[PDB]
Amino acid sequence: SSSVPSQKTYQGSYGFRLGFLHSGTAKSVTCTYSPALNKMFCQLAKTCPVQLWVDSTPPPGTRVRAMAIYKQSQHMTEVVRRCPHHERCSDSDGLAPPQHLIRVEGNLRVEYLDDRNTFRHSVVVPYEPPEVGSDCTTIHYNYMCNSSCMGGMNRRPILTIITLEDSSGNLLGRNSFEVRVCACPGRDRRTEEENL
Amino acid sequence: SVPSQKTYQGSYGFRLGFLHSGTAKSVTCTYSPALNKMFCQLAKTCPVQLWVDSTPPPGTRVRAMAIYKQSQHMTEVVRRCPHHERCSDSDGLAPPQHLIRVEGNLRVEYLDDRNTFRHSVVVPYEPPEVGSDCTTIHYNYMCNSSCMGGMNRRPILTIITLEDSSGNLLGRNSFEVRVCACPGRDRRTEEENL
Amino acid sequence: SSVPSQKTYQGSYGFRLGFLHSGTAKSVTCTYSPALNKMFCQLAKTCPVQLWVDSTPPPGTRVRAMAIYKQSQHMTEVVRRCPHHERCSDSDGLAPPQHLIRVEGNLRVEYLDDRNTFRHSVVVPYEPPEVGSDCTTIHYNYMCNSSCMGGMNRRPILTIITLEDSSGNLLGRNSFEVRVCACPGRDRRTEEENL
DNA sequence: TTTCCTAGACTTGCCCAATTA
DNA sequence: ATAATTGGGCAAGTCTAGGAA
Ligand SMILES: [Zn+2]
Ligand SMILES: [Zn+2]
Ligand SMILES: [Zn+2]
Repeated sequence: SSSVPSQKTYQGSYGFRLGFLHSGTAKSVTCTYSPALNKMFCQLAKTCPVQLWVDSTPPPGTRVRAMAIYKQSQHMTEVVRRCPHHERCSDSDGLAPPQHLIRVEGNLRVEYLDDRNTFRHSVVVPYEPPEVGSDCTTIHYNYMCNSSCMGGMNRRPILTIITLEDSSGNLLGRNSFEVRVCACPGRDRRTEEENL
Repeated sequence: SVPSQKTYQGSYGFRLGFLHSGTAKSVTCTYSPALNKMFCQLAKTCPVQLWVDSTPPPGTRVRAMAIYKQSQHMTEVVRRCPHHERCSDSDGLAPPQHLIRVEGNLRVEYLDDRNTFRHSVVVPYEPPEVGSDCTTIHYNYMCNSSCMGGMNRRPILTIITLEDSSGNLLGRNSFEVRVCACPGRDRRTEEENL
Repeated sequence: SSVPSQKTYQGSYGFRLGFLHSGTAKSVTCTYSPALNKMFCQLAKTCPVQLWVDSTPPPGTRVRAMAIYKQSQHMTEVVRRCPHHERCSDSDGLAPPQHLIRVEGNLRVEYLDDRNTFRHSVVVPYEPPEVGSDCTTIHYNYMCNSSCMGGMNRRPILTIITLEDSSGNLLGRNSFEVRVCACPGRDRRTEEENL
C-alpha cells in the first residue's frame, strides 16, 4: 500500500520513553494528558510540555523530531496540516512555516522541514540533557489548529510521533501519543475517560 | 483530446488478470468478474496482472489512466479532489494531482499531457520471471469514488495500455473501478443488484 | 449571412447528427428529445454531438456551429451571452467571452465573428470517426441559460451545424433546438407531455 | 421559468462490538 | 491480555419524486 510514516514504539539503545505532566482535568487546564487513552488534550496555541526520558545520554548532535499523522488507516496518506483559515492567520512566531500544525516553543535552535519527497511536515530541535537536578528533558510544543477545524483535521484523531535521531538522521528511538486540540482540555479528557 | 476504452488484445494477446480476493467486509482489493469491476480502498494495494500470449519487444511500457464511465463526463480529466490534492503526500515521484499511483516501482513515470492535460502513470513492461506466467503491477487509488469535488461519486474506468518506447499502441484493456471503504460489502451488493 | 438558412441538407456526404441516450432525470445534465428535436442541457456542461456521414469528407473540411433565435420576430438579432455572463466566462484561452457556444476538448477550435454580420461561430476541423467508430463526436458547451434576462431572455434558439470546405462553401447542414436550463430532464419530460 | 420546500430511500463512510490468532 | 480483522449497524449526507407557491 502507499507507504506512510512509521509509528511503532522503539525505545532504542538509550531507553527512550516519553513523559508528561500530570495536570488533572480541572477547568483551568491548558494541556492535560490521559494515560489510559495515551492522549494529550490541549488548547490551541498554548504550551504543551513533553518529557524525554532516556536511560543513558544520547550521543552529541542528537535531534528530537515531532510529526503528526492521522491515526486512522483510511487517512494516513493525508498530510496533517493547518486548515486554510489557520495557515492564513497572522500567528507567526517568526520561525514556523504557516502550514505546520506543530511548533516548538522557546527554542531558537528549532528547525522545520517540508519533506521534499513525502510532502510531510515536522519540527526538530537539538536534543538537550536534563537540566541538572532534573530527571528528564522538556520540550514545549504548541498545536496551531483545532481538531474540529473543518477543512483541517476535521474531528479526526491525530498522533504525534516523537523520534530520536542522530545528527545524520538515523533512528535512535521513537514514541507516540494521540492528541486533541480543543477549547476545553479538562472537560474533554474527563468525558473520553468517562467512556473508559 | 479524449481516449478510448476499446480492447486491443493486440498482436501480443494482452489480457488482464485479477486475484481471487474474497468478499469480507472491507477487503482491501476485490475484483468482480461479472461486473468487471475492481473494488478497493484508498491507498491500498490493487494488484493487476499482465498476461500476454507472446512477449512484446523491449521498450514496451505499460500505462494506466482513468476516465469517467459516463458519456458526458468522459471529457472531464479525472483527478484528485481538491482536499486530498491539497493535503497530498507523495513518495518522491507521485504528483499530488494524480489519482492512480504505482506502488513499489522505482521506475515509474508520471504524466500530465500538455495537450489533454490527461494524467497517467507508466511503468516499463517487465516480462514474467522464468517459471512465471504473468507480470504484476501494483496500483493505488488516492481518492474514494465518492470524493466530492473529485470523483464526486461517478464511475471511472482504468484503461491499461501496452505501448512501445515510441508510444505506439500495442495493446489495450480496461476495468471499471470503485474506490470505497468496505470493498467487500459493496461488491456483494452491487452483485445482489445483478 | 442576415439570418442563415436552417434547412436540413445532408448534401454529398450524407451528413447527419447523432445524440446520446439519457432519460428525463434531474441528474441528467444534457438530454436530447427526438420527438421535439430539441436538446436540453444546463449551463456550462457537456453537449456531445454525433457527426455521422455516409461519405468521408476530404481533409480540410470543417464543422461550424452557430446559434440563431427560433422565432422570426427575433431572428435577425445576434445570439450573444448576457452582459453579466460575458464578464467572467473566458476560461479556455480560445473562447472569447461573448460567444454563447464553445466546444471543449479540441486544441484546434477557431472562433469567428462575422465582421459584417456580427454572428458568432465556433469552427472545428472535420475528423473521421474513431478507428472502430461509425461517428465523430464534438463536445459543445452552451455558455448562458436560455433564461439570461439581457441574454436569450426565455427565447428559443437553434444551433446550426454545418459541414463546410476549407473555403467555407457549404457541404451539409443540420440543426436542432437547445434549451439551456435548471435540471433539464423534467423540461423535456414535460415538453413531451403537453404533446 | 426558478425556487422551494416536504419528506423517504438510498449511498456511504466509519463506529463499535465481537472475535480471531 | 493484546492487536488485527470482521460484520452489524448507523447516520450524515445525497439525490428522488412531487407538488406550490
Ligand atoms: Zn484550523
Ligand atoms: Zn479525495
Ligand atoms: Zn447569461
